[PDB]
Amino acid sequence: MNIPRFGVKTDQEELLAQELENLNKWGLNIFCVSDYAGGRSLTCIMYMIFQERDLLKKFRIPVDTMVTYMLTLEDHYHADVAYHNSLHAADVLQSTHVLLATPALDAVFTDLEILAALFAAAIHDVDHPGVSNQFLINTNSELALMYNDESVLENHHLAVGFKLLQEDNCDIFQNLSKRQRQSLRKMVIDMVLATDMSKHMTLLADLKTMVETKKVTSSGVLLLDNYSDRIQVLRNMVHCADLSNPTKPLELYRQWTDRIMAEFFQQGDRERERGMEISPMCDKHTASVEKSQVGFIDYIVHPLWETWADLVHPDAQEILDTLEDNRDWYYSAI
Ligand SMILES: O=C(O)c1ccc(-c2cc3cccnc3c(-c3cccc([N+](=O)[O-])c3)n2)cc1
Ligand SMILES: [Mg+2]
Ligand SMILES: [Zn+2]
Repeated sequence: MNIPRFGVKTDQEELLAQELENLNKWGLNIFCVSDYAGGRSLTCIMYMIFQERDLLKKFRIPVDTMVTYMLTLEDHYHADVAYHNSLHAADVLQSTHVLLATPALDAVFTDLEILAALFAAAIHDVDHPGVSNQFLINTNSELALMYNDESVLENHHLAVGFKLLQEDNCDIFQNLSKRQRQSLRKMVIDMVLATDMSKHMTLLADLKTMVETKKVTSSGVLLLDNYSDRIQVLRNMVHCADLSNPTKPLELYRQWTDRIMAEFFQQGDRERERGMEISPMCDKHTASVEKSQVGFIDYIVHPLWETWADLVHPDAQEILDTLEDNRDWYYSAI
């Protein structure tokens, strides 16, 4: 097969090249990347991030195998879902790619731990049906039964992400050793399960505790001596990336917000149709986009990021400021 310059076919290679100069920046505009990448934002951004970090050479990942898996992974995100489609995956991946390069964590993680984190981010919402875990539980769906109503979607994302490695020429980990494959899998399972919003409060509580006894070197670089601390940082890193929409430039944040509300509202219309209790913020007849974001930032997003900023101080001060600015805008927009 053919491997394009930026991993995917494009009729606007120059505009795409232009946007990709921001690959390692929080400011990257994934929406434009998607437009130029013909909708293959995940395959493109992932291809570029792996080249950027020299991961193909580092783990002896055949390039055609990488692109085949990525195309397959992206193909398994639902285009008919407003928010949880491949664009969200590409964004969380790209965001994680940036957070991994934070000064406070320089030289902290191995290439394998880095590989695991990016893979986790890329597959964290694959095959998402566009409805919450509770909806699946309330409808007695096959998935909820399969996973005992516990982290239903998250368990499914993991099962799919790993299963797709078995389609023709899709095993990107074929050349890793057995111990590396098992370590990677353990870390990935840990990170994706941590994206289940019902674990948010506990996660944040444990993160604050960790920040309390935070260890640093002379340069100000975090000191993570044991696996426990490294994976805890990685769990929270992916979680933050998953909830980074409010920390991005207002122009992008607003687009992300319209997508999530559209997905929520459709779940609500369906719950109404089936005579089900309408989930929080899913009733378009009463829910407010602006009101919801202010609350979301006030009680979920700002507390999380404020703690993250604390952990890698002062690396995320700018991100925090933007979040507060966006909070101000939505509040005044009410
Ligand atoms: O169960 C899940 O897997 C899940 C649930 C909610 C969100 C989510 C994403 C947002 C992205 C951008 C702005 N808002 C998002 C919100 C959200 C929007 C308004 C209010 C709240 N909230 O928690 O109050 C949350 N929720 C993602 C995943
Ligand atoms: Mg999810
Ligand atoms: Zn997500």
